Amino acid sequence: GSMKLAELTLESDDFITSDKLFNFCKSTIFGAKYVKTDFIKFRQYQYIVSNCGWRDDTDVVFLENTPVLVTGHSDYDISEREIDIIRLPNIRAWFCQNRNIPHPKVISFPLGITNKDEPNSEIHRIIGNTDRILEVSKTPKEIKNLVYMNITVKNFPEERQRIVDLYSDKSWVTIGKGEVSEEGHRKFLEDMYAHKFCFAPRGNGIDTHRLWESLYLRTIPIVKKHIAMEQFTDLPILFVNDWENITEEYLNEQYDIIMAKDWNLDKLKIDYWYQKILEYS
Ligand SMILES: [Ca+2]
Ligand SMILES: [Ca+2]
Ligand SMILES: [Mg+2]
Ligand SMILES: [Mg+2]
Ligand SMILES: [Mg+2]
Ligand SMILES: [Mg+2]
Ligand SMILES: [Mg+2]
Ligand SMILES: [Mg+2]
Repeated sequence: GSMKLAELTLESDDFITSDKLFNFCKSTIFGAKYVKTDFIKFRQYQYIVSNCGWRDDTDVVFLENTPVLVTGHSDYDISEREIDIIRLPNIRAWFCQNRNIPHPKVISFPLGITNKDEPNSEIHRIIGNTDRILEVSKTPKEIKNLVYMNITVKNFPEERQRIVDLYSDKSWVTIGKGEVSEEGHRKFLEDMYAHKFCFAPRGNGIDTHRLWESLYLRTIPIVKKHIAMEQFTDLPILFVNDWENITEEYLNEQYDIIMAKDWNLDKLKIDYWYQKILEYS
Protein backbone atom coordinates (compact mmCIF):
# COMPACT_ATOMS: atom_id res chain seq x y z
CA GLY A 1 0.00 0.00 0.00
CA SER A 2 0.96 3.70 0.49
CA MET A 3 4.26 3.31 2.34
CA LYS A 4 7.75 4.72 2.91
CA LEU A 5 10.58 4.06 0.37
CA ALA A 6 12.58 2.50 3.31
CA GLU A 7 9.74 -0.10 3.80
CA LEU A 8 9.90 -1.35 0.12
CA THR A 9 10.18 -5.20 -0.14
CA LEU A 10 10.59 -7.05 -3.50
CA GLU A 11 9.95 -10.64 -4.74
CA SER A 12 11.79 -12.11 -7.82
CA ASP A 13 8.64 -11.60 -10.03
CA ASP A 14 7.92 -7.91 -9.04
CA PHE A 15 10.34 -6.15 -11.49
CA ILE A 16 8.81 -4.15 -14.39
CA THR A 17 10.28 -4.97 -17.85
CA SER A 18 8.63 -4.15 -21.25
CA ASP A 19 8.92 -7.92 -22.19
CA LYS A 20 6.55 -8.74 -19.25
CA LEU A 21 3.93 -6.28 -20.68
CA PHE A 22 4.60 -7.51 -24.30
CA ASN A 23 4.19 -11.17 -23.15
CA PHE A 24 1.03 -10.17 -21.15
CA CYS A 25 -0.53 -8.73 -24.39
CA LYS A 26 0.14 -11.94 -26.50
CA SER A 27 -2.94 -13.54 -24.77
CA THR A 28 -5.65 -11.80 -26.93
CA ILE A 29 -8.30 -12.71 -24.24
CA PHE A 30 -6.95 -9.55 -22.41
CA GLY A 31 -7.88 -7.41 -25.51
CA ALA A 32 -4.59 -5.38 -25.78
CA LYS A 33 -2.11 -5.05 -28.72
CA TYR A 34 1.64 -4.34 -28.10
CA VAL A 35 3.50 -2.58 -31.00
CA LYS A 36 7.21 -1.51 -31.03
CA THR A 37 7.06 2.36 -31.23
CA ASP A 38 9.15 2.46 -34.49
CA PHE A 39 6.13 0.90 -36.38
CA ILE A 40 3.90 3.79 -35.08
CA LYS A 41 6.47 6.57 -35.86
CA PHE A 42 7.19 5.20 -39.41
CA ARG A 43 3.64 3.89 -40.27
CA GLN A 44 2.99 3.68 -44.08
CA TYR A 45 -0.82 3.68 -43.40
CA GLN A 46 -2.67 6.10 -41.05
CA TYR A 47 -4.49 3.37 -39.00
CA ILE A 48 -2.72 0.07 -40.03
CA VAL A 49 0.63 -1.04 -38.46
CA SER A 50 2.64 -4.29 -37.88
CA ASN A 51 5.61 -5.48 -35.75
CA CYS A 52 6.85 -6.85 -39.17
CA GLY A 53 8.38 -9.96 -37.47
CA TRP A 54 9.80 -8.16 -34.39
CA ARG A 55 9.50 -10.74 -31.51
CA ASP A 56 8.29 -13.09 -34.37
CA ASP A 57 5.05 -10.93 -34.60
CA THR A 58 3.84 -10.54 -38.26
CA ASP A 59 0.14 -9.79 -37.38
CA VAL A 60 -1.27 -6.67 -39.14
CA VAL A 61 -2.92 -4.38 -36.48
CA PHE A 62 -6.09 -2.42 -37.47
CA LEU A 63 -6.04 0.40 -34.86
CA GLU A 64 -9.72 1.31 -35.73
CA ASN A 65 -10.59 -2.14 -34.18
CA THR A 66 -7.97 -2.06 -31.30
CA PRO A 67 -9.49 -1.19 -27.85
CA VAL A 68 -6.14 -0.94 -25.92
CA LEU A 69 -2.79 -0.01 -27.61
CA VAL A 70 0.57 -0.53 -25.73
CA THR A 71 3.90 0.80 -27.20
CA GLY A 72 7.54 0.40 -25.99
CA HIS A 73 10.96 -1.25 -26.71
CA SER A 74 12.01 2.21 -28.10
CA ASP A 75 13.47 5.60 -26.96
CA TYR A 76 10.86 7.15 -29.36
CA ASP A 77 8.05 9.12 -27.65
CA ILE A 78 4.25 9.44 -28.19
CA SER A 79 3.74 13.09 -29.36
CA GLU A 80 1.37 15.36 -31.44
CA ARG A 81 2.48 13.30 -34.54
CA GLU A 82 0.26 10.39 -33.22
CA ILE A 83 -2.81 12.64 -32.37
CA ASP A 84 -4.93 11.09 -35.25
CA ILE A 85 -4.45 7.57 -33.66
CA ILE A 86 -5.11 9.01 -30.11
CA ARG A 87 -8.44 10.62 -31.34
CA LEU A 88 -9.76 7.17 -32.53
CA PRO A 89 -12.99 6.65 -30.50
CA ASN A 90 -12.51 2.80 -30.37
CA ILE A 91 -9.15 3.29 -28.50
CA ARG A 92 -10.06 3.36 -24.74
CA ALA A 93 -6.39 3.62 -23.58
CA TRP A 94 -2.83 3.96 -24.99
CA PHE A 95 -0.18 2.60 -22.53
CA CYS A 96 3.24 3.94 -23.71
CA GLN A 97 6.89 4.51 -22.81
CA ASN A 98 7.87 8.22 -23.25
CA ARG A 99 4.40 9.90 -23.11
CA ASN A 100 5.10 13.38 -24.64
CA ILE A 101 1.56 14.76 -25.29
CA PRO A 102 -0.82 16.10 -22.58
CA HIS A 103 -3.78 13.79 -23.56
CA PRO A 104 -5.66 11.89 -20.77
CA LYS A 105 -6.11 8.77 -23.06
CA VAL A 106 -2.27 8.26 -23.13
CA ILE A 107 -1.01 6.51 -19.93
CA SER A 108 2.75 6.35 -19.07
CA PHE A 109 4.18 3.05 -17.79
CA PRO A 110 7.71 2.71 -16.32
CA LEU A 111 10.56 1.70 -18.69
CA GLY A 112 11.69 -0.44 -15.68
CA ILE A 113 14.66 -2.88 -15.96
CA THR A 114 16.56 -4.05 -19.13
CA ASN A 115 14.92 -7.05 -20.97
CA LYS A 116 17.35 -9.91 -20.05
CA ASP A 117 15.88 -12.15 -22.87
CA GLU A 118 16.90 -9.88 -25.85
CA PRO A 119 18.12 -12.77 -28.06
CA ASN A 120 21.87 -12.37 -28.98
CA SER A 121 22.77 -9.47 -26.59
CA GLU A 122 25.21 -10.35 -23.73
CA ILE A 123 24.74 -6.74 -22.41
CA HIS A 124 20.91 -7.30 -22.14
CA ARG A 125 21.55 -10.67 -20.31
CA ILE A 126 23.90 -9.01 -17.70
CA ILE A 127 22.01 -5.72 -16.91
CA GLY A 128 18.61 -7.54 -17.22
CA ASN A 129 19.49 -9.83 -14.24
CA THR A 130 16.75 -8.80 -11.72
CA ASP A 131 17.94 -11.56 -9.26
CA ARG A 132 21.17 -9.52 -8.63
CA ILE A 133 18.98 -6.38 -7.99
CA LEU A 134 16.78 -8.48 -5.61
CA GLU A 135 19.86 -9.94 -3.77
CA VAL A 136 21.50 -6.47 -3.17
CA SER A 137 18.10 -5.04 -1.97
CA LYS A 138 18.03 -7.73 0.81
CA THR A 139 21.57 -6.82 2.13
CA PRO A 140 21.94 -4.13 4.86
CA LYS A 141 21.67 -0.61 3.28
CA GLU A 142 24.93 1.03 4.57
CA ILE A 143 25.19 4.68 3.30
CA LYS A 144 28.75 5.49 2.01
CA ASN A 145 27.84 8.91 0.40
CA LEU A 146 24.98 11.32 -0.59
CA VAL A 147 24.83 10.91 -4.44
CA TYR A 148 26.00 8.25 -6.95
CA MET A 149 27.03 9.52 -10.38
CA ASN A 150 27.52 6.99 -13.16
CA ILE A 151 26.63 8.76 -16.44
CA THR A 152 27.57 8.44 -20.15
CA VAL A 153 27.31 12.13 -21.31
CA LYS A 154 26.82 11.08 -25.02
CA ASN A 155 23.23 9.75 -24.42
CA PHE A 156 21.86 13.36 -23.95
CA PRO A 157 24.65 16.01 -23.33
CA GLU A 158 22.69 19.33 -22.88
CA GLU A 159 21.71 17.84 -19.42
CA ARG A 160 24.38 15.16 -18.69
CA GLN A 161 27.42 17.39 -19.54
CA ARG A 162 26.23 19.89 -16.82
CA ILE A 163 25.90 17.08 -14.16
CA VAL A 164 29.50 15.81 -14.84
CA ASP A 165 30.87 19.44 -15.13
CA LEU A 166 29.12 20.80 -11.97
CA TYR A 167 29.35 17.84 -9.52
CA SER A 168 32.20 15.39 -10.48
CA ASP A 169 34.63 16.97 -7.92
CA LYS A 170 32.16 17.14 -4.92
CA SER A 171 33.17 15.17 -1.74
CA TRP A 172 29.42 14.20 -1.37
CA VAL A 173 29.49 12.53 -4.88
CA THR A 174 30.98 9.08 -5.69
CA ILE A 175 31.90 8.65 -9.40
CA GLY A 176 30.95 5.12 -10.65
CA LYS A 177 33.16 3.33 -13.27
CA GLY A 178 30.80 0.97 -15.20
CA GLU A 179 32.26 -2.48 -16.11
CA VAL A 180 29.87 -4.45 -18.44
CA SER A 181 30.25 -7.90 -16.74
CA GLU A 182 28.44 -10.11 -14.15
CA GLU A 183 30.90 -8.88 -11.42
CA GLY A 184 30.65 -5.28 -12.79
CA HIS A 185 26.79 -5.29 -12.59
CA ARG A 186 26.86 -6.54 -8.92
CA LYS A 187 29.47 -3.84 -8.00
CA PHE A 188 27.35 -1.10 -9.76
CA LEU A 189 24.17 -2.14 -7.83
CA GLU A 190 26.06 -2.34 -4.46
CA ASP A 191 27.55 1.19 -5.07
CA MET A 192 24.12 2.62 -5.92
CA TYR A 193 22.55 0.82 -2.95
CA ALA A 194 25.03 2.60 -0.58
CA HIS A 195 23.86 6.14 -1.69
CA LYS A 196 20.77 8.17 -0.58
CA PHE A 197 20.55 9.64 -4.14
CA CYS A 198 21.50 8.69 -7.75
CA PHE A 199 21.70 11.10 -10.76
CA ALA A 200 19.08 9.71 -13.25
CA PRO A 201 19.02 12.21 -16.16
CA ARG A 202 17.10 11.40 -19.40
CA GLY A 203 19.14 9.69 -22.19
CA ASN A 204 18.38 8.99 -25.90
CA GLY A 205 14.79 8.53 -24.61
CA ILE A 206 13.19 10.59 -21.75
CA ASP A 207 12.70 7.49 -19.51
CA THR A 208 15.88 5.57 -18.45
CA HIS A 209 16.63 2.25 -16.64
CA ARG A 210 18.67 4.16 -13.98
CA LEU A 211 15.46 5.81 -12.57
CA TRP A 212 13.85 2.37 -11.85
CA GLU A 213 17.14 0.60 -10.82
CA SER A 214 17.55 3.38 -8.16
CA LEU A 215 13.94 3.03 -6.77
CA TYR A 216 14.18 -0.83 -6.40
CA LEU A 217 17.45 -0.34 -4.37
CA ARG A 218 15.53 2.29 -2.24
CA THR A 219 17.93 5.03 -3.57
CA ILE A 220 16.23 8.34 -4.61
CA PRO A 221 16.76 9.12 -8.34
CA ILE A 222 17.20 12.81 -9.37
CA VAL A 223 15.38 13.59 -12.69
CA LYS A 224 14.58 16.82 -14.65
CA LYS A 225 10.81 17.69 -14.76
CA HIS A 226 9.13 16.50 -18.02
CA ILE A 227 5.50 15.70 -19.10
CA ALA A 228 6.80 12.08 -19.55
CA MET A 229 7.41 11.97 -15.79
CA GLU A 230 4.22 13.77 -14.66
CA GLN A 231 2.24 10.54 -13.82
CA PHE A 232 5.16 9.30 -11.59
CA THR A 233 4.85 12.20 -9.05
CA ASP A 234 3.43 9.61 -6.54
CA LEU A 235 6.88 7.86 -6.56
CA PRO A 236 9.80 9.12 -4.38
CA ILE A 237 11.67 10.74 -7.35
CA LEU A 238 13.50 14.09 -6.83
CA PHE A 239 12.18 16.26 -9.74
CA VAL A 240 14.38 19.30 -10.56
CA ASN A 241 13.63 22.44 -12.69
CA ASP A 242 17.29 22.31 -13.91
CA TRP A 243 20.69 20.76 -12.98
CA GLU A 244 22.25 23.94 -11.47
CA ASN A 245 22.69 24.79 -7.72
CA ILE A 246 22.36 21.26 -6.24
CA THR A 247 24.06 21.53 -2.80
CA GLU A 248 24.59 19.17 0.19
CA GLU A 249 22.05 21.39 2.12
CA TYR A 250 19.41 21.15 -0.71
CA LEU A 251 19.80 17.29 -1.04
CA ASN A 252 19.85 16.70 2.80
CA GLU A 253 16.50 18.61 3.09
CA GLN A 254 14.96 16.71 0.09
CA TYR A 255 16.16 13.42 1.72
CA ASP A 256 14.34 14.28 5.03
CA ILE A 257 11.08 15.26 3.16
CA ILE A 258 11.02 12.29 0.65
CA MET A 259 11.81 9.73 3.37
CA ALA A 260 9.12 11.21 5.64
CA LYS A 261 6.37 11.03 2.93
CA ASP A 262 4.24 7.99 1.91
CA TRP A 263 4.47 6.81 -1.75
CA ASN A 264 2.42 4.62 -4.16
CA LEU A 265 5.30 2.04 -4.39
CA ASP A 266 2.82 -0.60 -5.76
CA LYS A 267 3.53 1.18 -9.14
CA LEU A 268 7.08 -0.40 -9.04
CA LYS A 269 5.42 -3.90 -9.17
CA ILE A 270 4.46 -5.41 -12.60
CA ASP A 271 1.13 -6.76 -11.06
CA TYR A 272 -0.10 -3.09 -10.74
CA TRP A 273 0.26 -2.60 -14.55
CA TYR A 274 -1.26 -6.02 -15.51
CA GLN A 275 -4.38 -5.00 -13.44
CA LYS A 276 -4.30 -1.43 -14.93
CA ILE A 277 -4.45 -2.90 -18.52
CA LEU A 278 -7.17 -5.46 -17.45
CA GLU A 279 -9.19 -2.44 -16.09
CA TYR A 280 -9.65 -1.31 -19.79
CA SER A 281 -10.64 -4.86 -21.03
CA1 LIG B 1 14.15 26.23 -8.69
CA1 LIG C 1 18.41 24.39 -9.75
MG1 LIG D 1 6.45 -7.71 -3.26
MG1 LIG E 1 11.46 -10.27 -12.45
MG1 LIG F 1 16.09 7.99 -30.53
MG1 LIG G 1 -3.15 18.54 -27.99
MG1 LIG H 1 30.49 1.35 -9.62
MG1 LIG I 1 19.85 22.24 -16.78
